[PDB]
Amino acid sequence: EEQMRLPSADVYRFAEPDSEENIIFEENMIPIIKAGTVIKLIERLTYHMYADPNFVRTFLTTYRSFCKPQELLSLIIERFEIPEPEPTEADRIAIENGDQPLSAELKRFRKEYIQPVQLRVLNVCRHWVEHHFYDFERDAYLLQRMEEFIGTVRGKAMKKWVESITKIIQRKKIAHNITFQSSPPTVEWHISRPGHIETFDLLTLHPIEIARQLTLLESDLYRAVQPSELVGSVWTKEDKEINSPNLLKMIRHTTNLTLWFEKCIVETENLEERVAVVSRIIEILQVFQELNNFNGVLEVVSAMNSSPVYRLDHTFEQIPSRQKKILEEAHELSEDHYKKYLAKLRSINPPCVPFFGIYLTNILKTEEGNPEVLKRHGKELINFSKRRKVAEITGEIQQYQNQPYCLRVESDIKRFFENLNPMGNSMEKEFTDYLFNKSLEIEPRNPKPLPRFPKKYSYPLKSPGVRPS
Ligand SMILES: COc1cc2nc(C)nc(N[C@H](C)c3cc(N)cc(C(F)(F)F)c3)c2cc1O[C@H]1CCOC1
Repeated sequence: EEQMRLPSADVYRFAEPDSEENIIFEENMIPIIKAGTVIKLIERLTYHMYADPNFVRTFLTTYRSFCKPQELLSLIIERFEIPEPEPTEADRIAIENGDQPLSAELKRFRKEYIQPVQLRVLNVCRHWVEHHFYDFERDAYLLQRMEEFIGTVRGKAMKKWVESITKIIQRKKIAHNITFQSSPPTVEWHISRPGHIETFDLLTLHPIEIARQLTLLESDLYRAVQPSELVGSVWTKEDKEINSPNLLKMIRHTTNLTLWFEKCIVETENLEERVAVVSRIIEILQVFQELNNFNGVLEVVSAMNSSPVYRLDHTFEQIPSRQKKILEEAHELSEDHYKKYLAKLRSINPPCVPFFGIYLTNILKTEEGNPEVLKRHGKELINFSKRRKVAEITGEIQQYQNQPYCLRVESDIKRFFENLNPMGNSMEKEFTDYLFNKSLEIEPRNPKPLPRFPKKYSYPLKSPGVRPS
């Protein structure tokens, strides 16, 4: 007798029937949700007929783009507190008479509807604290509410779920063990002597160590980005937003490093010195490549491709062809929508730092022109399919967040790279305009004579090379 009698929607909001006004499924693609109201999404999230692990994962990764953590907690609590449908007139008559009605439909509602749903709400809670504990770290009150809620749950079966959720919450509160599979190589130094932080610069630190420390820094920044940080947040990447601290830190780093390489190049007006700077940056790229740090490789490429750097024909004329080949092949990684890059990424062995920029590009492509909502019969439905497509892209990022580099952190170098601010107080566009004008100054366009500039560095320009000592 499949369909059951449910409480009315005036006492239980999840009891409203499915219609085109509140839920749409995909066809020619378990029914896959294309769109729906938040109420309908939450109902299907904790659906009585079957388990939906894929929808639970996707919803919990993407829900902040259409619903607040606090609102979500209210809705699942609401979903949990199921009223019983009022007795039928026939059942109520048996009660008048002092009799006990069979209550077949009531027993069945408890069994096939109340228990599967309450259980699925608890599974959602468990998945929530395990994979998205950061929601609770950012909002202490959210965690108070969750703890208070699970503490009111009664029943033996259910109490195993409450125990699991409690266990997780404790493990997450307690929680950085670092495991070297092999013995890390000796830290490399060049002109700047260890601890002499005031002299730290592009040419004074060892090319090898710059590349190792930037790889460690970028590996940590990449590993700290949660999938959910990339959902409904792509056009405000640079803004300090509560759902995206690690996304912001990663992008800031990439921007600062790329603009720093550029600055180091165009602010070195002496040709011989500028050639040494460019050559050193290609050396850092070589070491990035041997470290499988594709994020670093592509940061060097973006810098070498920027309008201020790309036009420096006299600088690049003095670069060894072996170095030019390296940079030329590094550019080819990005051609045909990163075709060669994806081939290398998928063929190399870990520790690696995947190029992060590509995920932002693809998420932007997926979200561009993709409606936030669908409108049916004047009502609004959340476009869940848009959220699902972003989640498929973010799922890829996770697979390369599990191997530590066998490399020793150098605290002073690390701090130097963490504190890079090439822009000063300038905005990016204006700074790049300034860099472009500096490019014109150091290498005037054809009619104009090539001026010769004073040296700004008094230390050897010769590189120690990319081979360990
Ligand atoms: C059709 O566009 C492009 C084709 C390119 N093809 C290749 C083989 N490499 C490129 N760049 C590498 C990173 C490079 C840069 C510099 N500065 C010097 C070298 C070299 F080693 F050769 F000297 C190599 C290219 C950049 C392109 O376009 C960019 C610049 C304008 O806007 C977008």
